[PDB]
Amino acid sequence: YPQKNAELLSAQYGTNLLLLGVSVMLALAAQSGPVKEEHLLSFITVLMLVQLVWMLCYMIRRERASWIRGGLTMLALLSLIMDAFRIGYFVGYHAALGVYPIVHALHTISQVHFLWFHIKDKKYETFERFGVIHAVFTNLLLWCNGVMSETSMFSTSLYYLYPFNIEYHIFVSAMLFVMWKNIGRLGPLGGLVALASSVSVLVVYLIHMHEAAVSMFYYYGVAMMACMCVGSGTGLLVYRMENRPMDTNPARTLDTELLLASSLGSWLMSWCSVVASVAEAGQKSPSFSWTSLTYSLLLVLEKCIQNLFIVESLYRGRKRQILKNICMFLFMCNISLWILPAFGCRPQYDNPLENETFGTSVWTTVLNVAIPLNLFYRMHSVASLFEVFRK
Amino acid sequence: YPQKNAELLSAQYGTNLLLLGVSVMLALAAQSGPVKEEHLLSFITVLMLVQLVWMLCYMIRRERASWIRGGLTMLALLSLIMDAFRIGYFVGYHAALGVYPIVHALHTISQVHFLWFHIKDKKYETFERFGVIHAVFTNLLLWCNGVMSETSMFSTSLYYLYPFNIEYHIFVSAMLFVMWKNIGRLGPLGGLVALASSVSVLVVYLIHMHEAAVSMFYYYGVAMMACMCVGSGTGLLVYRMENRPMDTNPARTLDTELLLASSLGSWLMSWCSVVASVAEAGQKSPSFSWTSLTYSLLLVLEKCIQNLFIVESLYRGRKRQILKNICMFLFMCNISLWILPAFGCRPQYDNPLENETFGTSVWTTVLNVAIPLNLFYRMHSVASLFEVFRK
Ligand SMILES: CC(C)CCC[C@@H](C)[C@H]1CC[C@H]2[C@@H]3CC=C4C[C@@H](OC(=O)CCC(=O)O)CC[C@]4(C)[C@H]3CC[C@]12C
Ligand SMILES: CC(C)CCC[C@@H](C)[C@H]1CC[C@H]2[C@@H]3CC=C4C[C@@H](OC(=O)CCC(=O)O)CC[C@]4(C)[C@H]3CC[C@]12C
Ligand SMILES: CC(C)CCC[C@@H](C)[C@H]1CC[C@H]2[C@@H]3CC=C4C[C@@H](OC(=O)CCC(=O)O)CC[C@]4(C)[C@H]3CC[C@]12C
Ligand SMILES: CC(C)CCC[C@@H](C)[C@H]1CC[C@H]2[C@@H]3CC=C4C[C@@H](OC(=O)CCC(=O)O)CC[C@]4(C)[C@H]3CC[C@]12C
Ligand SMILES: CC(C)CCC[C@@H](C)[C@H]1CC[C@H]2[C@@H]3CC=C4C[C@@H](O)CC[C@]4(C)[C@H]3CC[C@]12C
Ligand SMILES: CC(C)CCC[C@@H](C)[C@H]1CC[C@H]2[C@@H]3CC=C4C[C@@H](O)CC[C@]4(C)[C@H]3CC[C@]12C
Ligand SMILES: CC(C)CCC[C@@H](C)[C@H]1CC[C@H]2[C@@H]3CC=C4C[C@@H](O)CC[C@]4(C)[C@H]3CC[C@]12C
Ligand SMILES: CC(C)CCC[C@@H](C)[C@H]1CC[C@H]2[C@@H]3CC=C4C[C@@H](O)CC[C@]4(C)[C@H]3CC[C@]12C
Ligand SMILES: CC(C)CCC[C@@H](C)[C@H]1CC[C@H]2[C@@H]3CC=C4C[C@@H](O)CC[C@]4(C)[C@H]3CC[C@]12C
Ligand SMILES: CC(C)CCC[C@@H](C)[C@H]1CC[C@H]2[C@@H]3CC=C4C[C@@H](O)CC[C@]4(C)[C@H]3CC[C@]12C
Ligand SMILES: C=C(C)COc1ccccc1NC(=O)c1[nH]cnc1C
Ligand SMILES: C=C(C)COc1ccccc1NC(=O)c1[nH]cnc1C
Ligand SMILES: C=C(C)COc1ccccc1NC(=O)c1[nH]cnc1C
Ligand SMILES: C=C(C)COc1ccccc1NC(=O)c1[nH]cnc1C
Repeated sequence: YPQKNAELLSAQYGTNLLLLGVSVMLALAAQSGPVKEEHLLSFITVLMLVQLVWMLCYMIRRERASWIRGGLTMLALLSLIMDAFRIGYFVGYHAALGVYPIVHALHTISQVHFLWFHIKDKKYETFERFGVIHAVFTNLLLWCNGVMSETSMFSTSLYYLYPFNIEYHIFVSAMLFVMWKNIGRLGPLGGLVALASSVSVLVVYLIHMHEAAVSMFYYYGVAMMACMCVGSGTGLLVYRMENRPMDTNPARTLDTELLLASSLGSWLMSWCSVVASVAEAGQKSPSFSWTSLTYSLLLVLEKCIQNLFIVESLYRGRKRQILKNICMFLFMCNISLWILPAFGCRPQYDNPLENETFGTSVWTTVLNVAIPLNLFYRMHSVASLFEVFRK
Repeated sequence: YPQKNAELLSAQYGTNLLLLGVSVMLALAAQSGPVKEEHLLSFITVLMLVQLVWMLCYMIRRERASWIRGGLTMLALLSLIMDAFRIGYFVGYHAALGVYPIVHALHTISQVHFLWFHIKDKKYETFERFGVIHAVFTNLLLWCNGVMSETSMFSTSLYYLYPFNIEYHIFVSAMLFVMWKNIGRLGPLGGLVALASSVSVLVVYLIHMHEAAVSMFYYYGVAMMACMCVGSGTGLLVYRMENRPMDTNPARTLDTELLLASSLGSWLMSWCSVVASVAEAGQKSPSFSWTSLTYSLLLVLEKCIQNLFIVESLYRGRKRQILKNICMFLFMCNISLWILPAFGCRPQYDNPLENETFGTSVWTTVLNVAIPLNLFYRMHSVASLFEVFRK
């Protein structure tokens, strides 16, 4: 069977799968069509079952860097803890919402065991193509279901565990698509101050009275992003002074594309905040404050300059010390900016300004898309910054 | 200035431009936010003005195949006729809706004159990068505005001219993105029967009483897509019999990717129709008919087999006659299937089944995304089929 024929048919089957899923979600979004949620959950359950059957055959036939695998395993284990909580709820409160968690837990176990023990190889190329493309778009549809459906201890625990589930499904979908295309072919002192201020702000918030806490969160974010922009810009300036060939790797290219694709969520969130801020300021209202406009423009500019710095640092006496201290300072700053959203410091959802401009559903869906991508971006940047720091 | 630095900053600026536009459209979609339509029209007017300023500088500094250019010129001239109609309306019925049509007409004139007389070149690479990426995302935002806002003779003419405007903006955006990435680097008898039946069905419909006309449209489409699937499949079978190396071009790759990206609209439309059909059939209702389910599954399968055939025909005595007659038959069938939507035979919008399942706004937006892409697909396939027919 010709290779191109399969590279094309696999892609068409996968795209049709995604568009059928999107069609069912559109029928659901209406809320007056016959299509109800349990039909979507059943569709995705069938799409997870087929993938389990495929991976089972694959493991039957197969018998006859670490940063991305450890990240996938830890996000899959958080997703599994969430599923265990959902199975416990179902058992206590007893149809499709009981059978979904169990096929989801089996799907995550099989998918971790597959990603870990996968071997690149040759006779079975159509099988691998159609199965990886099924896995990619089943994980995308699961990401979409999570983003659309999240709009005693069973309510307090999901709040903390949903971002990692959504981030797990988009991440594994990205890695599986990357695997499809290739078938058949002083700085420490500042860093510590950053970590301490982060953990403090988080404890303060989660103990909380509350408006002062969110104000403290925004002031922290603004100061942190300003000093980060300064660090990355000084790194770029030291690069521009020391004119070097700036030439030469698939891994480096994947890293660049992931680093720039993980920022779409935060950029959308920042531009929604800026649009709401200027719209409300047009009314000549007392509500307009410059700590949300500044914090959003600094979000945009900080992740732009950081992306530029990391990419220029990967494709490339006092300059060596200056780059070491800049890389360590940004390492610790990105850790400090990852700990806040991860540990429940997500105060954006209750913002009354973007809830009144965009509506509660649109704002919470934008945040559900953005905050998981933000966590991924921050920790991918931490990995890239350590890799730069070692060179 | 390093090249990568610019390839990256251009992409980040363009992505931020797109996300700011999407944020303004989200603020508009709510319908209760301060953001009203004239603010979007003004944003896009600024984004067209900046592009005109860029192209003016570019033409100042520059002094010191044909299928895709003729297609762009003819779709730009239809868009210009639409803009002339809008300027005439404004003049008769007299703020932002008057200044938008005129900057849009200037933008289309400048953009045609730019695409025609563009030269690949070297000192000014950052300028070209930032300007082509501005053009790509300004054309995308114009596509989005058209798709979202279309949801005496000034009402009858836009109905016929809007699909070509939307198709023009997505097409020119695609070509400009393709231009960005490369900076600094018997069958005739059946075919005639097809053409005659098309023109007949169209005249019948536009003269119309009406339910029989839409039924005739669906029966025509079903028979035509069945015989097309048979033709493409027989071509693929003749290929599979004659085992050939099936090896070896940038143009061929662009053609394949455009041919498969133009089908997303039709596939989404077909899967929405299938989801609505099975949802209504679940109620055990008398409305369920198999001429909409069949016509949708045939849409999906026909464009899959056609894509496969064209791609296998580009990357590659009675077999030669059989392939000539198959290519000519599909040439004329795709012309017959392009003439119906182009000349006003668009009966999908008034479908009560997908209007009740998905809602009128979601269905009309899905059709506004799909029917322009469908026209592009059909005529791109006609071009590819003639190119195959000559070899
Ligand atoms: C591989 C690439 C495309 C990245 C993955 C992203 C997609 C999976 C996204 C892109 C656009 C998304 C769609 C865009 C908007 C909608 C409409 C939304 O419903 C409404 O807006 C309801 C409208 C109403 O209020 O009536 C439901 C989700 C859906 C289908 C989204 C589902 C997920 C999609 C396909
Ligand atoms: C994952 C990477 C590769 C791409 C991310 C691109 C995002 C900018 C896209 C993808 C999904 C999109 C969302 C898909 C669906 C929705 C829900 C939609 O609102 C509803 O569905 C509510 C309807 C109602 O309340 O009646 C508003 C737009 C939004 C947030 C979309 C905004 C644009 C998003 C976030
Ligand atoms: C370069 C690639 C991404 C192709 C180009 C496609 C994008 C320009 C599309 C993909 C998803 C689209 C968005 C997905 C859904 C929405 C939500 C829609 O508003 C609602 O659904 C309102 C929700 C409600 O009812 O409350 C307005 C358009 C918007 C922002 C879309 C704008 C155009 C987007 C960004
Ligand atoms: C152009 C190529 C490269 C990609 C095409 C992908 C499409 C499948 C995406 C892009 C734009 C998306 C649309 C963007 C916005 C909308 C409008 C949205 O409905 C509303 O905004 C209505 C809100 C209301 O009525 O309150 C429903 C989903 C839909 C049609 C989205 C469905 C998925 C679409 C067609
Ligand atoms: C080892 C790696 C993967 C980290 C694991 C973190 C685990 C231990 C975390 C993640 C989410 C957490 C839960 C989130 C919230 C609640 C609800 C509260 O009323 C009791 C504690 C409980 C139930 C937490 C227990 C600890 C928990 C399960
Ligand atoms: C609604 C969302 C999806 C809008 C954004 C879609 C498009 C414009 C985005 C999505 C991801 C983006 C890519 C992500 C990363 C890279 C690698 C970088 O070295 C050059 C730019 C490039 C190649 C980007 C180009 C623009 C891009 C393709
Ligand atoms: C691997 C990483 C990402 C795991 C992160 C797990 C985080 C979210 C977990 C670890 C310990 C957890 C806390 C443990 C106990 C409590 C006390 C309880 O009364 C409220 C929830 C709260 C405050 C939990 C919140 C979530 C928490 C901070
Ligand atoms: C030369 C190429 C680009 C094709 C051009 C086609 C032109 C001539 C077509 C496209 C749309 C057409 C218009 C669409 C509908 C109407 C409204 C009707 O009440 C009078 C005729 C009028 C005003 C048409 C005149 C002819 C028209 C302008
Ligand atoms: C809502 C819409 C955008 C969903 C679809 C998005 C993704 C999955 C689609 C959009 C366009 C698609 C590409 C279009 C064309 C080609 C060239 C072909 O030789 C291999 C598949 C490939 C490379 C497709 C892969 C899947 C793809 C990237
Ligand atoms: C280059 C190609 C795509 C141009 C296509 C232009 C098409 C849409 C134009 C050409 C001539 C036009 C027709 C000319 C005259 C009339 C009679 C009028 O009472 C109703 C509109 C109607 C029936 C027009 C409909 C649109 C039309 C068919
Ligand atoms: C030991 C570890 C790296 C795990 O730390 C985590 C804990 C929870 C969630 C995610 C991650 N890690 C990541 O996401 C990561 N690391 C590098 N690249 C990515 C994408
Ligand atoms: C991190 C993300 C937002 C994931 O985005 C995706 C979503 C669905 C499918 C694929 C991808 N990512 C990619 O394909 C990619 N990223 C880098 N290099 C490639 C080839
Ligand atoms: C002489 C012509 C080709 C023009 O015919 C048209 C008329 C109206 C609208 C579009 C087109 N042509 C196309 O769209 C085309 N041709 C090849 N590739 C594409 C994308
Ligand atoms: C025909 C379309 C649906 C256009 O889709 C787009 C929309 C916005 C920007 C770019 C593209 N198309 C591409 O980038 C493309 N198509 C083929 N090869 C490339 C490199």
